[PDB]
Amino acid sequence: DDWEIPDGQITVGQRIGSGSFGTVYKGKWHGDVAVKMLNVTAPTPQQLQAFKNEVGVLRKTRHVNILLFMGYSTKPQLAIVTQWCEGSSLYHHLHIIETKFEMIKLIDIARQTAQGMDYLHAKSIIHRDLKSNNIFLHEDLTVKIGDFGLATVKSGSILWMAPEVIRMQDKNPYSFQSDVYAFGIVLYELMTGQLPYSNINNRDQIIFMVGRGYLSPDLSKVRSNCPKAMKRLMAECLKKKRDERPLFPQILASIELLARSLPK
Repeated sequence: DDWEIPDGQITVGQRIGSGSFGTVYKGKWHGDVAVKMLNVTAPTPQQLQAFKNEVGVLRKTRHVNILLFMGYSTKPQLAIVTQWCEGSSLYHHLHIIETKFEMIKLIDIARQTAQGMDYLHAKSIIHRDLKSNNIFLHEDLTVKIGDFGLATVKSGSILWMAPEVIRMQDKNPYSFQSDVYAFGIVLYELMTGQLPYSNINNRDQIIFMVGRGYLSPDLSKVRSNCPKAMKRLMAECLKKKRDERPLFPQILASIELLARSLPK
């Protein structure tokens, strides 16, 4: 009980990243940890909610494929301490340093990610921001899903937004199915090694057309050595029509049955 780190025990160092929901630092609390803070001297009303919420969602997670939550702090300043990922984002590997994993290390990263996402959904959580940027490859052999800022229990990163979400249909577009779509865009970059719509350089247009249904991820460019069972699954997770995407349990089983009869 109480994951409120006793006061004045955390110590932040280098500055990793940031955004609009706080800036991330690399601190130290019983070893290396990633500390997410809110420096604005006085926590505004709405912000104190971004906090209480996230922390509230994180503490419900205890799974090997979810970034381990260790504790939160308030006194010095609002902070969320999580383990320190010793590696890099699936993004960074694929699109910045262009790492070349075998088709086994890929079908695995897929398996693991879906393993954790299946977990979050059972606990009835919706991520709402799964990207190849929030998936870190810990120790270069462990998938850690992270960034639960927008997670719920029922951001110019539009490349992973299901169409029903971009089109901001009504007021509750998000759903397990929306997450299954973002999982779809990741299998995509795992299999193609590239981001979608790389040939279009206008956000408004991509956003528009993708929600309108005119534009869609080119499937004809998945590796030669990509199992047919997989390419077929990828397209199912990308279905333009929300209610036809499989849920994770199914996705998990597939990625697994298509994992045995590989071969070598």
